[PDB]
Amino acid sequence: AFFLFCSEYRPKIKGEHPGLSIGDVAKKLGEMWNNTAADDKQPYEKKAAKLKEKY
DNA sequence: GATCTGGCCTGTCTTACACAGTGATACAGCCCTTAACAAAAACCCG
Repeated sequence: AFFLFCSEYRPKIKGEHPGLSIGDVAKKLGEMWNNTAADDKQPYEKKAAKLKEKY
């Protein structure tokens, strides 16, 4: 569920910060998705499951 | 009857056209870092 949350927060991260490296940005997004509650990634996980079922 | 001529073959003879090869440029595929979920299998006891 954290993968779709990271994918959805990547544009927010690029808007809040200019971005220096994709690796550090991805690490920070993963750390944030792990520190936040699991309910925050529920619609993201639902959209990921929908995209997996459609493809 | 002998001579000149239009038409059907025939062996070349130039050609345009399809490729051929090359250094440099441009797309176009493989790892990277979290990660919570998504699957494939081998083996074992019920």
